[PDB]
Amino acid sequence: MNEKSLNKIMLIGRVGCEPDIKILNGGDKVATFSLATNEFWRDRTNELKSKTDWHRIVVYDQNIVDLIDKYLRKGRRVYVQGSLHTRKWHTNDQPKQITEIILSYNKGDLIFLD
Amino acid sequence: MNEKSLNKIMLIGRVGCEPDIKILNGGDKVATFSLATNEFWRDRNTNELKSKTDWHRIVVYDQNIVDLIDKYLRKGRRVYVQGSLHTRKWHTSQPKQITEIILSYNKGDLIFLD
Amino acid sequence: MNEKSLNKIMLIGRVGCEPDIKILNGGDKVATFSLATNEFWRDRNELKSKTDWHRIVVYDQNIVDLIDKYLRKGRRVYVQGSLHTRKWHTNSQPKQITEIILSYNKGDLIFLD
Amino acid sequence: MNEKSLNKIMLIGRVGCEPDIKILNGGDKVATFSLATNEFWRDRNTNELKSKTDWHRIVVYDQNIVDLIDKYLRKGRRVYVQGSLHTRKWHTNNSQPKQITEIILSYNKGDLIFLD
DNA sequence: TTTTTTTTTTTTTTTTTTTTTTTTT
DNA sequence: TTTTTTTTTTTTTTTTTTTTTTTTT
Repeated sequence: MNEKSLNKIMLIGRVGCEPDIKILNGGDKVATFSLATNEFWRDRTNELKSKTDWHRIVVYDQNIVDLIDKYLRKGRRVYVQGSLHTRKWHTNDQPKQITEIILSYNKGDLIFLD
Repeated sequence: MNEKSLNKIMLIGRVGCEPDIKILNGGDKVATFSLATNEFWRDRNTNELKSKTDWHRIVVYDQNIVDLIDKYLRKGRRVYVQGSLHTRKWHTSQPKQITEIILSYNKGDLIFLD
Repeated sequence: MNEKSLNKIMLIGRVGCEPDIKILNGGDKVATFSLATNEFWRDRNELKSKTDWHRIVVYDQNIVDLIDKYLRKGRRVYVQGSLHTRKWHTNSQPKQITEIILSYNKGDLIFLD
Repeated sequence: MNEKSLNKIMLIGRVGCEPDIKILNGGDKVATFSLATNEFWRDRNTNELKSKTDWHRIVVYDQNIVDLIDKYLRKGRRVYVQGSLHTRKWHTNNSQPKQITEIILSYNKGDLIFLD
């Protein structure tokens, strides 16, 4: 028991790659894709800077995996909502981190936009 | 690199450290601190209770919120934070990647809780 | 069948009244309370401020259980659900109520002190 | 004079009408439109598939967003909208005050994204 | 959104075995 | 966040009701 917390990330952008669908030992499927969003802003100069961010989306929700399998293609615009989680991993010699947006059973959402 | 996108993360969790307030050239301030959230869930296969605690790096460039943080935010306090999620590359070769929750002017929000 | 949509409201504020718990036919419970949020601004006057009172209706059984046990008038909470409006009829007339609904699986409640 | 609170509502749905743009004293603009969203779910006792459509009144005071709406927003477009949720009383115009509930997009607090 | 690059938090009970290369107006 | 007060939209994925009041740079 830790204290209750909120951890919610909402994104709207474009799919950068063709989603990968893996099957877990047991049948359960997982889907994986990359989503681009952008910002733009003037420097503190008025010169005019831009930034694209690539978010790794990992989907465990079986119904949404299916929808991604059937319909989701590189270049599609989607809304994605989940939780933001970082994991370490080692490779036989410090650990590397990745950060992933996770869509679990009954907690995530995906809406096809375009 | 220009289509309008959405990038919004919202967290409620516990401050892990005394905030660091830095003063930049010309006097704008920037605050950073680490925020812990946790999830708790039942494994898919076994039904065992599981948890995981994530530590989020928060970076505040909003001057009104940096001031509030300077005055009021201590190790151990509970807060709501809202911002945008961005990853930046830094060295040093062997490039390194860090993921940060950024609060800029008029996009982010911080509320003091418990 | 309609097109997929998004309807999500998040609130942090104070509970205005003692939550009401009712039992529906067949044993499901429903909980109901009122939550105050505030806004502050200057009237481009003022020095201006506004309290809004949101009706929260909770159908999620685990959350109703927590509310029954723990939620009291005056408590600060985070509430998240979806915004829905409802007409009803009296007299002789058609009124409208706005409610924030927390369904099975879709809403969340966090006690903040 | 009041504790800090959060009031954030986010919607993706369809514009129901041609937006209405009004110009106020001194030239600030305000735009108004109705946005439809829907839910679909299985009834609890019955398992019967049910649906409900909600029409949200959106009132936009941010001038950059009012501009984009004037230029671009038409009946039938899909949009993302983010604002705060606010109820107010009016009359009536002789008797009995009436509540109306509105999603307000203030300057720098709200957001609007064209979808489809 | 720096010129940076997290070491730590709390307690009104509930989801790999991995490690994104690329997108749009 | 007016001086107002929805009547309509799309198809790519919550009862049987109807809030009276709350808090603190």
